[PDB]
Amino acid sequence: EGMRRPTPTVYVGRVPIGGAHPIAVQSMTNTPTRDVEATTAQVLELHRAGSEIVRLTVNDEEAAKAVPEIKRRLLAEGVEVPLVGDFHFNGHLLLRKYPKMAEALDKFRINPGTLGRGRHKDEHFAEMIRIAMDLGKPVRIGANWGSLDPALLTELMDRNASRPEPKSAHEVVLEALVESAVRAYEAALEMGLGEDKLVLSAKVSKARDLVWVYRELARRTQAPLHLGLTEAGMGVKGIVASAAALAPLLLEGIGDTIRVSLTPSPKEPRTKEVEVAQEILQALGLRAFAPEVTSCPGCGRTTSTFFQELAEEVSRRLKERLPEWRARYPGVEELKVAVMGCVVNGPGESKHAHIGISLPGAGEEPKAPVYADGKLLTILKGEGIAEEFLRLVEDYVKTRFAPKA
Amino acid sequence: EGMRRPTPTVYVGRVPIGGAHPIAVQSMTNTPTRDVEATTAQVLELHRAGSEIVRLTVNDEEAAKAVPEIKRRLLAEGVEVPLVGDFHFNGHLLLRKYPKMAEALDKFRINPGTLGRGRHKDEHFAEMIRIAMDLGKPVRIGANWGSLDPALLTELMDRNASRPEPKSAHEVVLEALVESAVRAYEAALEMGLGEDKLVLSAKVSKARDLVWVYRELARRTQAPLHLGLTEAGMGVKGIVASAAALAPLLLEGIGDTIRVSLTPSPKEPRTKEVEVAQEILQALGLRAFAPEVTSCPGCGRTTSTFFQELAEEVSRRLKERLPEWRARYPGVEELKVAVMGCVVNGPGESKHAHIGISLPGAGEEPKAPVYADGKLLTILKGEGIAEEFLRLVEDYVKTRFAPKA
Ligand SMILES: C[C@@]1(CO)OP(=O)(O)OP(=O)(O)OC[C@H]1O
Ligand SMILES: C[C@@]1(CO)OP(=O)(O)OP(=O)(O)OC[C@H]1O
Ligand code: SF4
Ligand code: SF4
Ligand SMILES: [Cl-]
Ligand SMILES: [Cl-]
Ligand SMILES: [Cl-]
Ligand SMILES: [Cl-]
Ligand SMILES: [K+]
Ligand SMILES: [K+]
Repeated sequence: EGMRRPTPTVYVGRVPIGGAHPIAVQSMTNTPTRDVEATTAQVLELHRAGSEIVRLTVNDEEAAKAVPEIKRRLLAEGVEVPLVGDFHFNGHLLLRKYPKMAEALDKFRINPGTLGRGRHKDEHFAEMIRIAMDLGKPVRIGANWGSLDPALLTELMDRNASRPEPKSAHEVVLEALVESAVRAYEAALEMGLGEDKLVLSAKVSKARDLVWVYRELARRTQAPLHLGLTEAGMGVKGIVASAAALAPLLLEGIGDTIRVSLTPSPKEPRTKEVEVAQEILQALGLRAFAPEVTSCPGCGRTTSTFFQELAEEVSRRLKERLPEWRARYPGVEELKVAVMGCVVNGPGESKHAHIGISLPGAGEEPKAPVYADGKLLTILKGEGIAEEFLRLVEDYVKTRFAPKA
Repeated sequence: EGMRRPTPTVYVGRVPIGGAHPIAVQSMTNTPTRDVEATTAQVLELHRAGSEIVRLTVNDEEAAKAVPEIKRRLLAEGVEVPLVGDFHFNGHLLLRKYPKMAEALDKFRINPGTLGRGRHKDEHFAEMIRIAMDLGKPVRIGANWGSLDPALLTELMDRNASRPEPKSAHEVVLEALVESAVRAYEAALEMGLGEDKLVLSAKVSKARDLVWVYRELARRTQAPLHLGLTEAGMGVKGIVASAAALAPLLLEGIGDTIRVSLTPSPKEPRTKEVEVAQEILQALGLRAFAPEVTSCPGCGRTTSTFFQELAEEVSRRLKERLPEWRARYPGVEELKVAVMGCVVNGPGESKHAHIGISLPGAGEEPKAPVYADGKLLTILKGEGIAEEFLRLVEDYVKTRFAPKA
């Protein structure tokens, strides 16, 4: 905001993807697809966490047979989340053999590096595109440098070698990835697949490379782009790498749906990737999913236990109130609340939030000004400052986000 | 890498900051500075975690008296980490009254919005600059939009109003922040402070604004820049916002030292901010601090418990081996290890790492190829695949990062 790269709109089920539409969050299950109970449950969990589209692997016949049942069960729950089928090597076979699965999916993902080789590859690709066209389904053509077509790389390495100034092998691999996606995009369009039925991706695992790749894809094609840093890994590394890779592109207006490719720790839920995706988009002002807290790090000017506990309590309370607030108070997802440690940046940061509190740091009288809408609202003192503040936030929301219209 | 914005070199103690030098990680204590034992311990903890420079608040007389003792104790431990003193409102008084503190610090931080007002402000600023010059200390002039000089904003709001096409109030606040830093920079230089003694910052709490601000600062000044998203907040939000704000600038070559402004949860250590800072710089290929793991998210094609546990074990083992490895094997900090869930992207991603393993996913024979230096090394099978792989990684490191020269 802004400006978005303009693109045609591609509907993935009821969710529109493209330049005129909010950037969508999506995620992918990790249960065996043949396990209908486990996969249905996880799709629900991911959707409830904020995944607007959910992808599942459709890797073998047993998975393919399961898809119509999963979709049936989701619909029985009144949940219309679009499902993307992830196909590799035998997608043409499964789509051919299981038309009920083909119809149940809301989008097909093809990888131009896992279609086979030679004219087998061309025919496999054409069959899947033909099936999509016949059913009116959209397709993501998704290249990944982990599965890059070796024949194409060879072609480009030779082209490069003849150049007056040849590029490194690494630059050529990135070129080939882009070329793999662009050639398949152009082929699909030439076969009759609509511009309203084509999404592209070309993922790599390092941020700097990803920025290069998606700038090229954005320039060379008109399609909405599925953006993600592939194989981002574990823990803080996976979170940081993902945000670092996506933000430069998103700030330039590139990307129409995102997925965060975290490796879960055994103890953490699959939904973490959805939480990260939401935070990336909200950090950049591109979506508003829920209220957020701006808080200083705290330093020697404030008492650490009190301040850290206050900031945590405020974050926890906003999370708890949200289901009620969403129902009563349109627009509350945009709420910004500040919790600040001392007079140095307290009042100023608080006056930039919708409502904020500045605690007394060292050398200050034990009172805590509260600011709302850019000016002083009141001053709190004594015990229970946390609870008094949260009541003020509650009152603030009731008034600022009152419905009607 | 690249290209860095060129800047003169500013030494903060023994650490050089500037375009010719690696981007430094720093952090700030949150213990009361007057508490010598607590603050000395935390500086050590932050330095041991990777903080190359450490800042502490010097907020009152009791803090000021403590600084020489903290520095003495650090030196007794053989630890030469540079200390930055953070001054607000009374910095001129503390530096005047406690020359031993002024000498003990390796850098002074001034905030042009916490100097006072009117010609008092000018004189306070001049006194601190004069003290730095006399002691040969460098200075960070650090503006923060949480403490923006109201007189300057008023000046610019009037300038804006007279324009043919006035900007929003928000754009003007950002303009004023930049102007506050630039005017103080130019004043300091005019007083005789060397270009080798001046670092600048101008922090705001939203990523998109920060990118704007630092692009302006980079254009209008020649100083090395201390880059950070101020008041980033808690949890995943704080991590993501910080990475999203910094990466666009770092990829453009802007920024010579960084600090990540996380609010700690009560149960998490202050060192988390250092871990995040390291991951941002390493994600962008600007520093190498330690080996890292590239791993897929896992999906229905692989068994989740086995794969997630393997990837975790590998990450844990690299962390455990690092102290030994650093001593024996120069350059090992650059090691990239892949752990992949199935044949779709396993081999290709693994061939982009120094060494990687591709597990058997569904429909594959129960064996696991290992790749090193871009080609197949061997194939593992049976129980104990994790341990066999880690021995191969150990052997790989011994050979690829052998010393000598
Ligand atoms: C499932 C895979 C298969 O190509 O999907 P992509 O969209 O290429 O990338 P990502 O979302 O990182 O998931 C892992 C990949 O293996
Ligand atoms: C300590 C403060 C004081 O201005 O320092 P800055 O460098 O402005 O910003 P940050 O590093 O986010 O720390 C919090 C600020 O209050
Ligand atoms: S606002 Fe005050 S307490 Fe918070 S980090 Fe800044 S100086 Fe320290
Ligand atoms: S590499 Fe295989 S197991 Fe890992 S996410 Fe990709 S398809 Fe799934
Ligand atoms: Cl997805
Ligand atoms: Cl999981
Ligand atoms: Cl710092
Ligand atoms: Cl802490
Ligand atoms: K898990
Ligand atoms: K803590």
